[PDB]
Formats: sequence, C-alpha cells, structure tokens
Amino acid sequence: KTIVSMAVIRRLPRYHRYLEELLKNDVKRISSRELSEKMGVTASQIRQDLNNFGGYGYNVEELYNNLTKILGLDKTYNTIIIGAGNLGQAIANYTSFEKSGFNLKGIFDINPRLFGLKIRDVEVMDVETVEDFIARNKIDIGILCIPKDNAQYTADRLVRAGIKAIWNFLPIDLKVPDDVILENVHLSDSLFTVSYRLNEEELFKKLKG
Amino acid sequence: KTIVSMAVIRRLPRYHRYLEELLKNDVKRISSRELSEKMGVTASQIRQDLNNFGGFGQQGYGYNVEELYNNLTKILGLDKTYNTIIIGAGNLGQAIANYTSFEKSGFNLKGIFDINPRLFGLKIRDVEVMDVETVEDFIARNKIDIGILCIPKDNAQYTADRLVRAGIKAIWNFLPIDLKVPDDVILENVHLSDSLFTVSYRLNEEELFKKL
Repeated sequence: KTIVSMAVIRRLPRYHRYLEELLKNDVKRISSRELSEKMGVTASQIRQDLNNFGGYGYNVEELYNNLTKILGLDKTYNTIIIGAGNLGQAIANYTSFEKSGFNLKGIFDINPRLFGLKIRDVEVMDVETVEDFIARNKIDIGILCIPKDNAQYTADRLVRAGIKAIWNFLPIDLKVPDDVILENVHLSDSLFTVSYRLNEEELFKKLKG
Repeated sequence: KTIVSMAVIRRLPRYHRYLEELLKNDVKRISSRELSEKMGVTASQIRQDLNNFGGFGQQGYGYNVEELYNNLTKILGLDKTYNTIIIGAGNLGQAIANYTSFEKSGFNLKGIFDINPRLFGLKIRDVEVMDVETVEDFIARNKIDIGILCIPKDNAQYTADRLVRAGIKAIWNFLPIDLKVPDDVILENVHLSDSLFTVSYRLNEEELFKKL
C-alpha cells in the first residue's frame, strides 16, 4: 500500500516539527549529530530516512521545505467531519489543521436537532446527504468522529462516493479497499507512555530484586 | 529522563494494542515473524525491546498471546491506577473525559477545571467542573498524578506552571504547542498532526516518486 515504509513515514512529521522550530529560531544549519540526537534516531537512520527521497550538516530552510513537499503540505485538502458530538466539534475547532492547509467543508450528523447550526461558519448537515455533498464538493479526506453503531456503513458510503482518505478517531477496525487510505488515531499509544514513565522506577525496583 | 529509550517506550503500547486484539479473538499464539510483519519492527528489535524487562515464561519460538499481553500491561504500569484532572471543559476536554473512562480502567478522573464562572458546578461523567483558580489546592489534596491540558494556547504555559508548582507529576498536553516543564515532570505532547500528515503523505506518494 505504500512505497516508503510506514515506520519511515511516521518519523517524517516529527522531523518537520523540529525543522519548523529551528526555522522560526532563524537557525541556518544543523549537523546530523545534533539532529540524530534530538530525534533519538540513528544519525544513520535519519540520513537513511531522507535518502529515501534524495554536507555542512543540513541547511534548515532547504530540509524544511523538502519535508513540507514530501508530506504533501504544499497542497490544500478539503475535509469533512462525520459526527458533531464533543470530539467532532473539538476537531472542527482544532484550527492548527486549517492553518496547515486542511480546509473543513462540512460537518455531518444524524441528529435533526443540529441541522443548519454552524461551527466556525461550517454548517452541520444531515449525514444522509453526505454522498450528494461529496460529489459536488471535491472532498479529499473524511474524518470520522462517530460511535461504532453505523461506522462501517458510514465508511463504506464515503468510499462509494469516491473518498480516498479516512482519518478515523473511533477505536475500531474499519475495512476500506486497498486504494483508500485509512489512518486510525490511537490516543492510548500516547497515554500509556505516561503510565510507563510514572511506573518505570517501581517496575525496575520490582524486577531487579 | 528514562531508564529505557523513548523509541523503545513508544513501541510498547503498539505491541500491547495488537496483542489485545489477538487476545480478544482468542488467538493463542503468535510467531515472531507474524508479530514483526504486523508491527513493522524486526523480530530481533522486538526481542530486544522485551528483554529490557526480564523473561516472562517464554518457550520455543514466538509468543503466548495472553502471557505477552499481560507482561506488556505490567510493563506499561497499567496494573496501577493514576488520579487525573482535566483542565478545559470545552468540547476537547469533554471528549477526553469520555475517552478516559473507556480508559478509566486505570485513569481515574477526579475533577475538571475551567476559567468560565458559568460552569462552576456542572457535571460531566458525574465529575464536577470547578474553578481553575482552585486547582493547585485540589492537586495537593487529592494526590493528582496527571494533569491533562485541553485549554486554548492563551494561558497554557501559565496553566502548566501552576500544575507543576502544585506538585503534578505528569502533563498530557493536547495543545498544538510544546510546553516547558522541569526535567523531572513527565510531559507528553499529543501531536495529532503527526497522524494527519501521514494521510497527506500517502495521498501524494505516487506522484512524489513519479515526479522525483
């Protein structure tokens, strides 16, 4: 499903953040040493991450721009959100994504009480209209913030309407065809690093007695 | 800041989550190559990751699902409980409040804090919203371990500083900005864009290598 490996792809946004910070701090260059350091990735694997895409170290602005194009952030994307509950509205109001080029075009819900209300001047619309909406609107990415009840069916509707990327916040295993990109968000992967770190001292004490 | 490297620590929840799914499907065993293929991590690195934490009655090759799963639960400190508070009672804070009872196995939410006088007394998930001006006292009185930040960037660093001086041990930060805390305080920045930007990457990959 990808050309470059997913483990490589997932370190790329991290390189981008750090390079974006250096670039704000008008830093001109950085060694592989300094970077292989802050990423805790082998100065080799960094160099090898990048060699997938083609010194005095790295020029900052050059590497940042290159990372931007590699990540497809030199284009804009039309998004819609399915589910107008707290998580859906949280994501609609997460304006850093907009700033990065992901333009929210519509929000969809099953509950008629919400129809026609607006969140950041985006209208909440009946999900039963979403296929019609998607045809006439060139939508790139569907974002799923709904319960499990009709999740698979809803994903399949988006796909039938020609959506080729789903960003899914529901912790369940959706199936999409091989030509559709599905990215599942797993918040516990982050939270459980916090329990790990809080417990680490105790764990080693118990193990190493 | 840690005994084990962060690159290792961040793979551990991925192993736990994949094993959980197998355990739910009553898959008894999983081979090293099957595990590696699923994780995108070499079998040897996976052996090395686990070996940080001792043996766990492994036998021959591959793994017993239930035992590996239970080992990972222990390693991730998921046999303990942690007292949490959320700062921010808007949509994000309520969604995280909802998520962390689907994780309240372990993460016990004690209070929600907000700057809006209006909300002082609401409930959420049977949890009172309280004035953020009381949070320092609350942390010390209720042995709070983890402060979860779901507020705007506006007074975020100031909010993080208050939790720190009240003795907080970790901060789980949902704001798209990297906060400053003392080296002894655990700070975990959620970077949702790190996930989103992989979808832009994959929508353009074939182009990128056709371009190139």
